[PDB]
Amino acid sequence: IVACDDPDFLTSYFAHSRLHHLSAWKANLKDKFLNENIHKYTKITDKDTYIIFHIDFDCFFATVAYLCRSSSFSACDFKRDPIVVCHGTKNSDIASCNYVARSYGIKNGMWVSQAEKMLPNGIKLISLPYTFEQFQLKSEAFYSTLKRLNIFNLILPISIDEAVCVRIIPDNIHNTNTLNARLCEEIRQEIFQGTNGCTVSIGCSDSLVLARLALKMAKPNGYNITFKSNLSEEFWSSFKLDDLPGVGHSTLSRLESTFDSPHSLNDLRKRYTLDALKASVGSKLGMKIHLALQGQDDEESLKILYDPKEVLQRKSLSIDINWGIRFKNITQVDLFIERGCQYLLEKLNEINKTTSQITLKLMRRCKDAPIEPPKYMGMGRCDSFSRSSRLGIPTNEFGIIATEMKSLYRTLGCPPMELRGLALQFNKLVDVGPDNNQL
DNA sequence: GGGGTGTGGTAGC
DNA sequence: ATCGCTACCACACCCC
Ligand SMILES: [Mg+2]
Ligand SMILES: [N+]
Repeated sequence: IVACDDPDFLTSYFAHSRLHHLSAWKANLKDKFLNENIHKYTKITDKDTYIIFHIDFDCFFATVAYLCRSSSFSACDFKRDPIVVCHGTKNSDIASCNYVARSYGIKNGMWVSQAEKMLPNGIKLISLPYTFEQFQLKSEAFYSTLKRLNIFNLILPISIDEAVCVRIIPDNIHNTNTLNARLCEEIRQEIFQGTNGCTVSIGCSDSLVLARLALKMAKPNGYNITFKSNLSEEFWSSFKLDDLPGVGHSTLSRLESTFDSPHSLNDLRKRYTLDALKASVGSKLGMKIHLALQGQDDEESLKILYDPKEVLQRKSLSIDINWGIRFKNITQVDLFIERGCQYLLEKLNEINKTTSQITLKLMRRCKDAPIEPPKYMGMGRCDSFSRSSRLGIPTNEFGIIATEMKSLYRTLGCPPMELRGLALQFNKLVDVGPDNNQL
């Protein structure tokens, strides 16, 4: 065990945090896309009629953790047993579960304790450990396979296990469902072979949003082709409201109240007016949902096809540590902030940039919340606080940045013992050019 | 028209 | 035990 005041805490937490892995993996995939395309210009123009293939592993962590399980899980059966991937036993997140487990109602993000309560007596939950390096290896096979197929004009990384693949269709070619289904089965089989046993599902359509919905329809271990001209009540009746891209629990609640608790996209589709939509959830999100309910992408979503080099360019840099934060005095808080800045400046130097504005955010124990929350080392119920500084001259100097960060902390007046989480951000990044002569 | 701030929601497993 | 990250958009509200 390494406590938050140990010099090794950042390294050990990040080594264990699957959420840190997700964001870090997505950041390298973006960087890699940019480097592989420094001189290629493989982007989508208005001249292009395109097909979107949205590809995603099925229960990625659970699958890979199963396939690479240790000897003590040899007789474990991925098709018959309910499997979760998780660190602990009680208030530990279920990062991923297999479709057996989901058939009992278990869902990603549940705590293990919760999921156990849903099995019938005699059914035992299998808990596999994370296999992070293997998660990465299987992801590499994924993207390598996607490129080797030579069937896509643009391959966009969404995550470690997810990509949006664009195929341009010449006007002198008449695309058919049968060609599409066959591409889908090629991709599925090749990736199965290439990952030594992982399965992906695929949504295939003439919009991002439709391909996203098709993909959830395809799961598990299948594919679905639904083009705009195929839309139907049966399609929209298949989806819950937060199946819409951009609709999370909070948008959901607003939508449910405004619209009499729709229970499907078909329900919502028949009940809404764009203007009451905008009123309920906001103008831009409201227009995005309205567009989506026609199978259509909005302008914001289209940018990634039109100028992917720009969309995928990293614009800010930060760390968030809201677990294991237990400091007894301000000297230990200041040292942790210094370690944090050191870590960020390393990342910032890899990408050869400076920062001109930084932010510190913190979580503070709510006055009525227990000192030790239900989740071991959790942040629990907190109030958040944030404050930022413009630096003026962009910099990568530890002295300037760490000093300002610590000052930003003092500004927020959170007693060390009340502190439960910290975020350190470089919000505005500045390129470093060969000319550094300034007076 | 331009700018700024802090806060909040979402996405991946 | 247990590892509740991180980038980005949007918004509400403030200024000249
Ligand atoms: Mg959603
Ligand atoms: N999963």
